[PDB]
Amino acid sequence: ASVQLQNVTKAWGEVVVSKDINLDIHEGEFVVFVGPSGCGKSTLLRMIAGLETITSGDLFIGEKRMNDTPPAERGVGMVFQSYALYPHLSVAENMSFGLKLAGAKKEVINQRVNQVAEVLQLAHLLDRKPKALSGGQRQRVAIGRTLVAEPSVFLLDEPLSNLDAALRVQMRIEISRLHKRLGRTMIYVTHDQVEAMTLADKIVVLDAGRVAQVGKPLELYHYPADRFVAGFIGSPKMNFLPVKVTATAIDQVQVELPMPNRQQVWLPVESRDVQVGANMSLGIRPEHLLPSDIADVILEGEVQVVEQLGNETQIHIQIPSIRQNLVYRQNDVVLVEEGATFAIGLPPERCHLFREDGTACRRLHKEPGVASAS
Amino acid sequence: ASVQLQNVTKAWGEVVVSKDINLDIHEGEFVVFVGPSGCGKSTLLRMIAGLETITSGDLFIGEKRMNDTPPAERGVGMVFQSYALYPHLSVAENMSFGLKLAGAKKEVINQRVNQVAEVLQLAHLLDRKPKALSGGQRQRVAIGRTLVAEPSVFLLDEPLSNLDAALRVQMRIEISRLHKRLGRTMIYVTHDQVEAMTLADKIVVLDAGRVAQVGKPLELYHYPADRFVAGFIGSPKMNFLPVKVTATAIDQVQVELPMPNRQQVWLPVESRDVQVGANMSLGIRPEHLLPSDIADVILEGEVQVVEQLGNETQIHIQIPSIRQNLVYRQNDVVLVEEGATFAIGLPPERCHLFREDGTACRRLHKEPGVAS
Ligand SMILES: Nc1ncnc2c1ncn2[C@@H]1O[C@H](COP(=O)(O)OP(=O)(O)O)[C@@H](O)[C@H]1O
Ligand SMILES: Nc1ncnc2c1ncn2[C@@H]1O[C@H](COP(=O)(O)OP(=O)(O)O)[C@@H](O)[C@H]1O
Ligand SMILES: [Mg+2]
Ligand SMILES: [Mg+2]
Repeated sequence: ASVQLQNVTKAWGEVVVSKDINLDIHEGEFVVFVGPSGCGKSTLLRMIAGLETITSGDLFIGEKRMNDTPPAERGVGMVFQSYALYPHLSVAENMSFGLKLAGAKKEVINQRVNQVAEVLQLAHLLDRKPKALSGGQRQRVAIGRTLVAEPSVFLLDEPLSNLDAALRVQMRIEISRLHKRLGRTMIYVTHDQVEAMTLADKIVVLDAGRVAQVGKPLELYHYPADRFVAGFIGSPKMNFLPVKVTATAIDQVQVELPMPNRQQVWLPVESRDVQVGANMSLGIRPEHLLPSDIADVILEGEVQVVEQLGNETQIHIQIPSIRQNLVYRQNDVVLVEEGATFAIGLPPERCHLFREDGTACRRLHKEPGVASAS
Repeated sequence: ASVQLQNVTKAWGEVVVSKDINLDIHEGEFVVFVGPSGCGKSTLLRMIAGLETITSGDLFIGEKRMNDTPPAERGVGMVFQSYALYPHLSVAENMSFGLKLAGAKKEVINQRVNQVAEVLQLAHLLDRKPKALSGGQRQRVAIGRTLVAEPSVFLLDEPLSNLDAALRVQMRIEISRLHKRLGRTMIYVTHDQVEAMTLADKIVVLDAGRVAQVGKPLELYHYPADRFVAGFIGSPKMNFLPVKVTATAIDQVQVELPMPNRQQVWLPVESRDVQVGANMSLGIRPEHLLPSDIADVILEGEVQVVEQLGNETQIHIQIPSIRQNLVYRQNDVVLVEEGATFAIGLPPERCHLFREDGTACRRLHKEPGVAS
């Protein structure tokens, strides 16, 4: 139902957990806050819910400033970690609970419970106390509540945390579908980049309380704004090679690889604030390294680890030119033994470049799936 | 240090949490017990550790029957999501909860601790306290303490459960390396098939207390013994199409697709206990469906969902021929909009076939990475 944060800031004493954050969440939008451990995801949700105060800035749900408004009068529903049910209430009861304080026709009440039930996989245990173990089921009960009561805005704090990988996976699809049906605004929080990529219309990456970047999944993936975002989004982390810039041009930067071979390569990157001799970080995703049959900039090394996963093979390589190890991903099964000498290709159009301050030199290579000029 | 379970069974009253389980774990082997929620993973570890009794069958650690043996005299060390150290802190000081309290000399406690230091990536922090945050390394010292214990076998129950996805990922690599250095026996337990695939030399899949199957990751992946294993191993679940067998032969079975087109396809599968007219389940992994440029058995439908993940694209399709939706995985970015009509190819050599009882008709197509 439209949520806006304007220069919102949170301070506990003299520390700042949330620094001047500006976010514009539109109606029906599914937004995900992503970031490491204590980057401040929960604090944000809490400030939006009113379970925490906004030391500065304005919060705006719908069209009204909610800063000073009781949590129950904001039009938000929330679910988190390992939510606790009302022990005396049954699953069905612990599910129609919130939709009840909101006053609702039993027809609706039941309609929703049963719907949400046969989705979160619970219809068979509506009649039963929260001592339905499994915790993974109680958590599902916790979520259903918020789902059955359809708050104008959903605030879910790591809802899938207590589930098995298999369940966690099905739940995502379920939450996605759920979002397609009812088109309400939802702010979701995880520490798992995959959930983000999978659920969001818009992702907001948090780093130590600051907003590192905001944008569509593919935007964050093809064009991370800085090293932090670049190493946070991407199942197996992006590779980073320390390089030295040896030349610049318009819409093009040349750097030399740490290889005692010091091969120089031109990268179709921004070239803005970048001077010759500067030390930078070259970034290349494991999926984007090439088989090697494709010459032009080759890296050869010793296999340290080989992960056969059936659908793909992840190979860890030790490139003589400074340890690092380089992680490579090739599709399907690849037969290589540890200790073997493996080579791969470095594709310029696919590289990222970060200045010492960690900021990125905007990539000029057009990537599919992202609105681009031309 | 070699662990063997022979017809081990556990019963709580009249229920059976562990049913006649037979496992042969070799020296230095890294074994993972995988299964859903309460499939019985913890009970198994506990029986091996001696924190639970074996209602029947024999347990054998090394060469001796441990059934009736106190937990502390079995040569096992057990770790479970609960890393704790000492308030007096200090890496070197820690890692010796046992060594110091029992003399063991002052030259020995140093060699063990120093042998799990740089020999674990922790020598440059041996004299460092957990006051230097280090979260993932503080996991390595907790482990290190268990290690310096020199246990014959190593137990671990969902150790990565309390970590962020990012940490969870690095920890796996760490635990793998750790296993490469010291080559002790380790029995690991998860509910996450990915951790299994990534860590194990041998995986044992548990279903409601029974052992659904034992084998190398690729064995379980290319050749699941039954529908359960087939739908448990594989990031996005394997597709299942209800089919009707229309003909058999030696090392070959023909079935007809539920398509009102009822296209018939021969599958290089076992063909053992399988009669014409029988209803079966055709299994095909999302990664194994083909682009379509490759004709021969094509399925066309309406896109329901499209997941752009940067490294790959997962497309959910509605095939007219009976709902089901079919999940497809193509590498890199694929530009398709929901509602679009997309087609894919069905590769026979890659299909699985399950009898009504859920058992699999052994695939005959040779797959890479699996002996035989
Ligand atoms: N009431 C509080 N008082 C002091 N510090 C707090 C409080 N609540 C959270 N913090 C701190 O702010 C950070 C962010 O916590 P949140 O719990 O916001 O993090 P995340 O959801 O990203 O893990 C943590 O480092 C935490 O110690
Ligand atoms: N002390 C106990 N008393 C009765 N049943 C138990 C006990 N411990 C475990 N169980 C049963 O065994 C099953 C498996 O639990 P474990 O705790 O073995 O499972 P997992 O680690 O796979 O979640 C549960 O479904 C539960 O019913
Ligand atoms: Mg939190
Ligand atoms: Mg357990």
